[PDB]
Amino acid sequence: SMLKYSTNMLELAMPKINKIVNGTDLTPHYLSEPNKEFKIYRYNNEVYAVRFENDEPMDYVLMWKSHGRHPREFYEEINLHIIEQQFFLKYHGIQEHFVLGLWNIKNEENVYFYMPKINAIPINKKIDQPKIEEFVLALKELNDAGYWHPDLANNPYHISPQNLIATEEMVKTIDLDGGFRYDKGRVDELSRKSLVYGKDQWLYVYNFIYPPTDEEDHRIDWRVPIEKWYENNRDESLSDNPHTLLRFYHEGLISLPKKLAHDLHETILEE
Repeated sequence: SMLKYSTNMLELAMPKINKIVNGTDLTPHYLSEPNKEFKIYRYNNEVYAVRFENDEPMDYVLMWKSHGRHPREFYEEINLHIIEQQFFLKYHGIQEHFVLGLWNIKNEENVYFYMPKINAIPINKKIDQPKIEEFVLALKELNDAGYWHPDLANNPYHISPQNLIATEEMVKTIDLDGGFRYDKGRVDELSRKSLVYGKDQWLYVYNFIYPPTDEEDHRIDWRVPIEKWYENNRDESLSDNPHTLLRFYHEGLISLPKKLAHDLHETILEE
């Protein structure tokens, strides 16, 4: 009985990676036959990417919970980028804040991007503020790396509140059609602008939620001072100019997450 209880706990302590790779193999839906670095499995209604090296499973990441003429290889290269994004986020400790899908390439005549679904509720400013701050800082970490959400805050004048949700543990963002955006090297003005907006995306989300107010308690149109500064500092983001970010903050023109203001000040203190 203590015996039987020790036998149950032992079965449960089996390393999870071994259980995952004996699940349903979904790899042909997302990667082609001769690829040998990743396999994709569904284990107990959850879909995982597993990294391999010489037939041995090395690492795994949980991607989601289950319920225009390009070649298939074009989309498979994107999927390999997304899978590497998942592991990159895991070892930055922020992967759980993002619900990312993949291009389904099973049928060459019906290639489609699966946007994973979730059981979750909309966020609420008063109740969820600690989780909101935690998510916004995770998004800034992603933005700092040069990646951004394609439909959350395209610029200071755009917001998609429906793509933020809360579970009972945390706030996540969803519905990234085609995955993260990033710099592809184009030099037209719109791409130059989008790069700046992508670096500062987290700031737009935060000030949408917690907009600053003036001496009369009216909402400040924080978008105007920011857009004016972008105009006079082309190809420059506030996130890459922390001293300017903090000056806007202390003038009351933008809000910042408490921990970010703390950390930026402590860094400047020690330099």
